[PDB]
Amino acid sequence: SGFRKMAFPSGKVEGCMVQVTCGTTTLNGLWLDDVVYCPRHVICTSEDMLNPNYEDLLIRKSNHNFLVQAGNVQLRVIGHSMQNCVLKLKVDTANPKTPKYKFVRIQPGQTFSVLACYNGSPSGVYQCAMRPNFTIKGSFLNGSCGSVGFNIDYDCVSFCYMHHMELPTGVHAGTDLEGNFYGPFVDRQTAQAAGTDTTITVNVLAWLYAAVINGDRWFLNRFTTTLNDFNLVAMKYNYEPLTQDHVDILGPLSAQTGIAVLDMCASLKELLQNGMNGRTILGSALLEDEFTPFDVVRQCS
Amino acid sequence: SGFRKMAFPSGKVEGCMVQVTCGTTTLNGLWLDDVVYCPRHVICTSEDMLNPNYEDLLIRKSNHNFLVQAGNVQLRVIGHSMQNCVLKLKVDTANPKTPKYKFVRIQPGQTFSVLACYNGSPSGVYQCAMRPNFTIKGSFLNGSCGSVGFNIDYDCVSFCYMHHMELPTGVHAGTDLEGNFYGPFVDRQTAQAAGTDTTITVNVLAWLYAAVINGDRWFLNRFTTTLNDFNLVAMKYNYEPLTQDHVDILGPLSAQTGIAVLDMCASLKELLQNGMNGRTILGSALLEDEFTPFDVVRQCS
Ligand SMILES: [Au+]
Ligand SMILES: [Au+]
Ligand SMILES: [Au+]
Ligand SMILES: [Au+]
Repeated sequence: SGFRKMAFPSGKVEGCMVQVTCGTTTLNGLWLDDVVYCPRHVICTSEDMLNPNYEDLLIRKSNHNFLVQAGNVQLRVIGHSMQNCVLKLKVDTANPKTPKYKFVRIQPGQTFSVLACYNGSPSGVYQCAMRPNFTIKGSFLNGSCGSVGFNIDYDCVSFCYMHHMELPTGVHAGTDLEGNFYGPFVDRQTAQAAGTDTTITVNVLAWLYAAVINGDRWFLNRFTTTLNDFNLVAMKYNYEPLTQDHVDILGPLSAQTGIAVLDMCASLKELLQNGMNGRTILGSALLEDEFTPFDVVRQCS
Repeated sequence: SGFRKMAFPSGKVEGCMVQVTCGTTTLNGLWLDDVVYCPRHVICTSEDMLNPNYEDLLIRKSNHNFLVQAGNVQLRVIGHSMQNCVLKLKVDTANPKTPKYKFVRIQPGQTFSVLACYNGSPSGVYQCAMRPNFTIKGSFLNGSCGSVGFNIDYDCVSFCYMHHMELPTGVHAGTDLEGNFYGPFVDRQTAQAAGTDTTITVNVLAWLYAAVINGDRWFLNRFTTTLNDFNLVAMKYNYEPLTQDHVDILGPLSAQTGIAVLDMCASLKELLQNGMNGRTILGSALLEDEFTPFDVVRQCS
């Protein structure tokens, strides 16, 4: 038993982490097959980030202006293009540690594991979720740009995130592996702000379902509610409207615990309305919303 | 910026995770050089765990009774011995993915990263700390025995934990890599109980120091205190007595933030005496004690 914030094993991705330098800037790259992926703001200076015309800056860059390093082996670049907000550096030698992988754009509320990197070397790994306002609450210091977020489906590595920005509000923003930012963020140093961060309601319910299987049951009450009436309370506390799809995904958890998803929403309703009285659930004194319904069945099975 | 519960990259240890089967029981092993390490309760049945005479059970086991598997390559065992509560299975072929490593017995309060494993395959990775009562609060389902806890010092892998037991109270107990249990626990299914779990006071202070560098400062007050007077309050709330050594280890954090460690203990004193008023610190609604003073400088640098 036991329940803990878990991240996928990062070994498959450590073999793809290289260091990319362009002029004076250094960041991390992702080395799959004979291409290296990295944020396109590597071709920028600190003054450039004020307002960078990225195409004009790329006019000045040649193939030898990109120093890709994989430890003590230097990669030779033989082609470079700009796909949205990433740079596709084509190299002459394919990565021998390339795993089975796809490029996936995850949905809001979904989770992924992040491998924090600096100068192409892995530093740590932690679990992260895409907030409804398309930001993430991570750990990213200077030089962490190019670090990736991924999911591991048995053999496949579903890359979904690449770090680009830290907003002046403390949170982080980034793109998928095709270069498209998550949310209305640009790779430019300006005054950007994410929306009102809401809570992934379907994720809170799955976390409460994990608490029942572990022994934490004090929050179980004797009430029920309706999907509409629970959405009125959810909307009041800045929670995501719970849909019928969310109800179905919680099906296996509802069947295994014997607690209907509407009874669980009634217990969550009272937690939102009465707080926690100073108690904890699964070692947390607040409601955790960074475990998907699949994350709970992954650890409980 | 940002602060998150981080674990070391697990790739170096995934290359050492094999599957060990003895008769009907299956668990995980650790493959370094030409030896495989695993819990000695692999030679036990479910009835045996009631009260197992381990030496007598090992009399009946031969070298071929140990099936070590590393994916689709079977390892040939040519020697087996019992070191305390682990089994040293000597194999004829050395692990090519062996990293630089030592066997370390960590102190109470220290942290390490755990790679959860089942049938020799890695499942996830999470950060864990050795509680003062020598238990850990982890995620361990059936078949997770043999999973390891480790620290990565640049190149070296400091293995420190191997999982053995889940106590009837929900927590987990295990041994170092030399076979000695952490705490007064035996590898037998009986009524074992850890002591009164206290809080790693030096770790809470380092976490509060990390909060200052990130923007969370509301808990900063205008008080100071003495080491003795703070220990009276700490002892009341089941906290670890803070020593002068703890004060020195917090030195770099105290100097970088400009806040003396006794002023920080005064702020922590009021949090223990006034609670949190419903606020949070670094996204947590309670006091986190599973970040060492070195874990904070590791992420902030
Ligand atoms: Au960066
Ligand atoms: Au695939
Ligand atoms: Au086990
Ligand atoms: Au070493």
